[PDB]
Formats: sequence, structure tokens, C-alpha cells
Amino acid sequence: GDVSRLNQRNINELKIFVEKAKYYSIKLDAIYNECTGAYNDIMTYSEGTFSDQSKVNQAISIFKKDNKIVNKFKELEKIIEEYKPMFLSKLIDDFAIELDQAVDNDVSNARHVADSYKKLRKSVVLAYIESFDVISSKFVDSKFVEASKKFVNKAKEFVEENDLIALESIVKTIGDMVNDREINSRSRANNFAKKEADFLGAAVELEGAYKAIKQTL
Repeated sequence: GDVSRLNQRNINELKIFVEKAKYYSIKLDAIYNECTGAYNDIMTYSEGTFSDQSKVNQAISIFKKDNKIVNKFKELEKIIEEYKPMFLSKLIDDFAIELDQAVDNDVSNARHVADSYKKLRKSVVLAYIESFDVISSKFVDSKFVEASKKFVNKAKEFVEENDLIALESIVKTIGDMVNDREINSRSRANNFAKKEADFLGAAVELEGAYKAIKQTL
């Protein structure tokens, strides 16, 4: 008759991912807070060696010490491992290699550390969206699948504006939907309000399709 058995399998798969990934944004925030000074010091004091070399060495030490930062990224990778097997792995290797090679003094290497980090930060955000993209694409409900495409696009446009703020919104919003908490569609922001609201509008549309499925189960 109907496809309730299938729709329930889809809700189940989405709910598992979201609950398993619920600390993803907090974990990226902890990387950002530890590394932001070190990133900016590399960008500043490597733009021209004149020199602050001691500052650059110390900045590199924050990214390298006890492989802590690399392992924090691997912890995020392990969260999305089931879903996007090779998304992040190359970019984590690239960073690891730059860190391995940065035995100073070498600004280019120091700038390569900073760029490989920034690129990896943005990938960790896209990885979450890509996982939801793969999950949503297994939905038998065509209205949900259409609403999911619109969400991923607005999600990605939001990432371009600010990767950590975008990831925080995506995680909280998807979280609200699978826990049946009504999504607020308004941004109260002073920075990035336009793109946040575009993203929140696509999430209200998705919440609509999600509820329409849920109400038949």
C-alpha cells in the first residue's frame, strides 16, 4: 500500500547521524578558540619576514604540540566516517604533512601551515552538510528530497559567509527538526543576518516536509 516502513527507516538513519554528530559545532569552536591567535600571527608575521620569527615558531607550536590539533580534526572525521569516507582525510593528511615539514625557519612552510589549516576548517563544515546530503538523498519522500537540496545550497552559501557561524546554525536547526522543536526562522544577528535568514527559510521549508512525513507515522 503506502511506504511507511521506508519513511521510518529514513527518519531513523537521519536521527542517528544528528544525535551522533550533536557536539560537532562545539568541537570545531574549541579548535577555533585555540588556533585563531596562532593563525592570525602566522598571516601577520609571515607576510614579510622582518621578522617576529619567535612569534611564528610559537604559533606553529600551537598547531603541532602533541599532535593535539590534528587529533581534534580526526575526532570530527570519526563522527562523519560512516557517511563521507574520504571527504576530510586528504585535507587532514595535507595539514599533517605541512606540520611535519615545518622545522623553522621557513615562512612559506609557515604560510602553508596556515592555509592548509583554514582549508581544513572549511572542509569540516562542508563534511557535515555532505553527510546530510547523502542521508536525505536516501529519502523515498520526493518533497523532503526537493526541500533537502534547497537546504544544502543555502547551507553552503552560509558557509562562504562564515564557516563556524553557518555550522552552528545548521547543527542547531537540523537538531531542532529531528527533536520536534519548532524552528525559529528569524535572525537577530548584526553580522551575517541576510544569509542566516535565507538558510533559516530553507530549514522551515524542510521542517514542513519532515512534519508531513512524521504525521503519517
